[PDB]
Amino acid sequence: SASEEQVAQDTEEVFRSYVFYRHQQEQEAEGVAAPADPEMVTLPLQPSSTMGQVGRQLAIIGDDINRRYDSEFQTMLQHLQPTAENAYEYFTKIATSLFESGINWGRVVALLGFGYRLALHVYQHGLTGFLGQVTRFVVDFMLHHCIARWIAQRGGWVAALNL
Amino acid sequence: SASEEQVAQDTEEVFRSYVFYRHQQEQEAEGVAAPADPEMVTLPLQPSSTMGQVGRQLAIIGDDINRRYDSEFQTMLQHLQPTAENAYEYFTKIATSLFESGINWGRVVALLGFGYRLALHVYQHGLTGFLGQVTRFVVDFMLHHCIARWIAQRGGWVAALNL
Ligand SMILES: [Zn+2]
Repeated sequence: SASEEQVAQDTEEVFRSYVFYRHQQEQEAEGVAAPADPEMVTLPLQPSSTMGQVGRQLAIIGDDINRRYDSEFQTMLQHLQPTAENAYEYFTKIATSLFESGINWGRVVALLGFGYRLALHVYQHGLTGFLGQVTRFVVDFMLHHCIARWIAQRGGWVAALNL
Repeated sequence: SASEEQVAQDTEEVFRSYVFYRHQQEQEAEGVAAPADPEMVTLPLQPSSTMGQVGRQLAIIGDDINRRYDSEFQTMLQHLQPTAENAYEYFTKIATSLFESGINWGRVVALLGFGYRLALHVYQHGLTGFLGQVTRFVVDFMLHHCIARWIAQRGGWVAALNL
C-alpha cells in the first residue's frame, strides 16, 4: 500500500539502480565497445533493498523489450546540445510523448531507458555532474504526470518484480 | 483565490521577472561594475502581466530589505563548483535553511535573491544554459516545501504587490 508520495520518493533509488545495472549489462554485452560513463558506476546504490531489486529487474527485462525504443533514443539524441536547458527541453518532449496515450509498465521502462540514454549522451559530449539532474527529471516527471500515482494503484514499485 | 497549483505555476514567471528586473536594477546601481549575464536580459518576459508586475515589485523592494542576505550569498557562493549537482546540493541546503523556522515574504524574496545569485555565479564560472534549471529549482522547491501553499493562503502572488 505504498502511497503516491512514497512511490514518487522511491523512483530515485529505482532509477539509480536501473542505471547502474543497465550500464553493467551494457558493459557485459558490448565489452570494450560499451560507451564509457564512470558516473554510472560510482552512483549511490543499495543492492539488496527492494527498490534496488526492482531497478535491477527493470534493467534485465528492459534488455529484451526496450530494444526498439532504445535504438531510436540512441539515434534521436545524437543531435542534443549539452546544456541543462536543451537536456530538459528534450527530456520533457520525449517523456510527454511516451505517455500521451496512457501509462503501462513497458513505457515506464522506456522512460528509465530514455533517462539512461540522455544521461550517457550528455556525459559523452562533456556535461559532467548531470546524472543527478537527469534522475531529478525522471522523479519529478513521474510525480507530476501521475506515473507515481498509477504505480501506487498497481501495488507500488514492488509490483514490477513480477514482470 | 489562486489555488496552490496555480501559485506553484506562477512562480516561473515571478522568478523570471524578478531576475530580469533585479539584473536591470544592478546594472542601474553598478553600471560597468555590474556582473555581466546576458542570459538574464534575454529570458522570456511579459512585463504588463500580474506575475510580471509582482516579480518587478519583489525586485524593487528586495533592493532594500534583501541587502544583508545578499551580501552573504555573494560571499558564500564564491566557493560553489559549476556542475548541476553542486548547484542543486548548494541550492537545497541554503533554501532549506531559509525556511527551517517558517515562511514569510521577506524569506520568499530571499529565496528569489539566492536563485538570482546562484544563477549568476554559475554563469560567471562558465555553466551556460542553466538559468532555466535554477528557475526549476525555485519553482519545485516552493511547491514541495509548501511555500506555494502558504502564498495561496495569503491571497496568491498578487498579495505581494502591496509590500
Ligand atoms: Zn515537483
